[PDB]
Amino acid sequence: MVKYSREANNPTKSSKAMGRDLRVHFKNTRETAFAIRKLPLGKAKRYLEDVIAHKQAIPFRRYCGGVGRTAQAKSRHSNGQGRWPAKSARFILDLLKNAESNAEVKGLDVDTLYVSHIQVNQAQKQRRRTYRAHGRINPYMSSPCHIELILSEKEEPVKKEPESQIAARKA
RNA sequence: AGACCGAUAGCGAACAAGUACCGCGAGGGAAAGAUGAAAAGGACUUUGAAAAGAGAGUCAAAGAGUGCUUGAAAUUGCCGGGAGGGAAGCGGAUGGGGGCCGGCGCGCCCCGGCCGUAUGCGGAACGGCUCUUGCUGGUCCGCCGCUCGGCUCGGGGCGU
RNA sequence: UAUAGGGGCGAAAGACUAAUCGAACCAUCUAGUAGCUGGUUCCCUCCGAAGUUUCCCUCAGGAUAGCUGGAGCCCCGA
RNA sequence: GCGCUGAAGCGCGCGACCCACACCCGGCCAUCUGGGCGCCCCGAUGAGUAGGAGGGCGCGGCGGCCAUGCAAAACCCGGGCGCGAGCCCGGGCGGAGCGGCCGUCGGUGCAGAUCUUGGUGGUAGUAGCAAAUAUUCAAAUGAGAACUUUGAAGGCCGAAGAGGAGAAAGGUUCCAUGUGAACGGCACUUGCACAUGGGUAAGCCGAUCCUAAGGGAAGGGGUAACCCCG
RNA sequence: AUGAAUGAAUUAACGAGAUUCCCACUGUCCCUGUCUACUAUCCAGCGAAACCACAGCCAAGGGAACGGGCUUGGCGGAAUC
RNA sequence: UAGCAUGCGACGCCGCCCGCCGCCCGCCCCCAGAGGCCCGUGCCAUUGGCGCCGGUCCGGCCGAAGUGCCGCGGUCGGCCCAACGGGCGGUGGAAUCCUUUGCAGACGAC
Repeated sequence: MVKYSREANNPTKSSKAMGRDLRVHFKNTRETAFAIRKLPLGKAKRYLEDVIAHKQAIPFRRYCGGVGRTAQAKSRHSNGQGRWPAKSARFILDLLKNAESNAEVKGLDVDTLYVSHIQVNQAQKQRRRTYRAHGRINPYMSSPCHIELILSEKEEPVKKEPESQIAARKA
């Protein structure tokens, strides 16, 4: 959550974080959401720390065009495209760090949960242009991007407690 | 002043406008309005690479929070419904299922309740007509007397 | 630092006169003018075309009938 | 098309079937026949570009009549009517204006015009950021360091593919300190980005004085005059 | 359809002028190879335009006589580099 | 040479499976030049005394897979759910990555 996109949940159960108008590749930064995506805080961090490291790639389900492929897909099995876009990843890390912290302040459990909701939208595009040969003028602009992160005290443990009707086992 | 225009319109110009900007120069020349009743214009605390974020506070309203009334379209994300990795297309039409949703009395009898006209009183719009004028014919109300009855909202039974 | 627009300058190519030259650029006349191309925005009804003929510096147009259609007025025709 | 062959070919006869919006039949819309009480009914014909002729819908401001409004207009979603142009309602939003009838006005209706303007998607996380081979190892500082700064190592520049002094031109770009939204086609702690301060000192350098193609001031005269020769 | 200052002929020197021959030489060629460099490719970062009424299989046929799409036939597991 | 996406076989088979069954919830809907239950209550449907078919134990023939059938001795049964499934429940027995490389190689793959 912030002054809002799809929040939907409860304040007690969840924590909220947002990035605003970051200038990063929009297409790389969405995907970064798709892959994580239902997941813990600490594992996400480990996954992203891995991403920069080039340990784990972030699935490029949309976005094709010549991406570098199939080094591994890992989770997504195989699947050809993948890169490890470090800058968008670093920005998701500060977002997870905001969210984690907010969760902590709230008194949210160290155990507490997974990423209920992440979206990514193209905030705007910053304007800009560079001059070209033959007297012609071509825009080079940057895309601002907003990312919303919803942390929720239902998801990690909702999925343990109505894991019910045959269920629990690990436990 | 106005059957003018109302922010792509009206002047080029509602504002910092012949401004910003272009051309050696003559000359050319935009885009540019609106928080709120009141600044009450976001303390205090946590966090953070930065901004920002979280939580809270003000107000009828903050998706009223600063190019801040409303907030379409074109578009993006997430998500919901329909569908799906073996069968062919002007993307509709036509038929069918699924998905979604708004809408929802009569006849008779007994009890309770209320009132009554005809005639005498007492007040009054009317009428056919005549049309100077006049004659017969209204209706309801106010409310007592004298006979002699009905209605309506509900309840209970029966038959339709 | 001269020479300025049918003028200049040219060892003359129609070369060159601020990215513009078989006549610079600017602003104006000016909303030129186009028998040519394009476009011209709400519903319905009754009837429903012409692509032919003469004239015309006339044939990518005009013109005048021919073909149409409405609105009124009247009561034959194969 | 598969594709048949004493036929699913061909011909001569034949029987039954199929098949349109045609034709019939049922119910209904215009015009016309007309009829009958502002309204009802009988039957016929009835595609349509250019297009004539006629009835109607919607816009905006005006007047007379007639309302609506503390929850109006607008928007979004659906419900109802109307062939229909279009009318109407319900929910949410919005948070102040809005209609209807008649009679008028008219910057009065778009999908289009290599239409204008604005916004926005795909193109795409794609092209470019490639020829002097130029940095590398330690370290400083910093929230952050491949590109800021120190040292070492290694090169490159040579009439200046990167030395010194200057003309024009720029126009404060210089120095210092502090930053980092934008720039630098990337990072940035850096900078010729941003902000604030500060610096240029002439008797003996140059301007300045002179005069050179010429700009010419000065008759007279063309030219209204601008303007031009002398 | 040559021809004399619309110049004729002729001609040494000169020429990034037009044509031809020889020697020298050689990868132009027989006939291609290996190799360097920078690209390419992949990674982080930065990040564009043209263009876009249109879904987007082939063989035939048809049609304003040059079909990605009608018509009949035949094929196609998507997506991605 | 290519070729299981002709919608194939075989071999080898494994943080909890699955072999055999109680109880319930969805989809299609015979062989064959003619043939295919003895005494009862009860409108029904339920429900009770008591030769020919249907799962079965154990095995063979087309079968060479998928796939089926048919018999010597007996047992649970008669005169809903086959081909699929979807569970509440009882009893019972691996690979990608990684790291270093290549016979391989633009990435991925091998």
